[PDB]
Amino acid sequence: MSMEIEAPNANTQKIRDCFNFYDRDYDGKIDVKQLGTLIRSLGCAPTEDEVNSYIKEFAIEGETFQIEQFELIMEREQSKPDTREIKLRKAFEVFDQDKDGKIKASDLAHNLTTVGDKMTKEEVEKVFSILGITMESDIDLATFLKLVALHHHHHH
Ligand SMILES: [Ca+2]
Ligand SMILES: [Ca+2]
Repeated sequence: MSMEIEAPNANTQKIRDCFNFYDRDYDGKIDVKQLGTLIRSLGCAPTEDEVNSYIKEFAIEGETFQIEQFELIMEREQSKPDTREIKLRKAFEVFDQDKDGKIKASDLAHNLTTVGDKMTKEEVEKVFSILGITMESDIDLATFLKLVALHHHHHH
């Protein structure tokens, strides 16, 4: 019984796809093995530990019933991009929603303000040292690497 809830469709649909994929049997029930069948077919995660981690965190589990479907419903979320991928991206995402782990020079210092690091001529100065890219160059995974790896500061 819905109650005026738009919500995303791209993900909501994905779950149904993978769900009916293995549930095609039409048994009406779901086991702990079926939930992994999907990820095992496409190879989403490396080991069941991943899916089991999030799922287990949900609450509890058993042998087989039907509620197992939650695995997919949450999978679409747990699988989504988050701080888990990058630390810096986390601070940016807080302000710049468009943040996708990489942005130009404009958005770079734009979302940076969120991280509370104050990326000045210094930050960029070194960026061209390790990353080997000028200030007029968008940042990427490699960028966060040379940064997180650098490990510097001067505020305390
Ligand atoms: Ca089934
Ligand atoms: Ca962006």
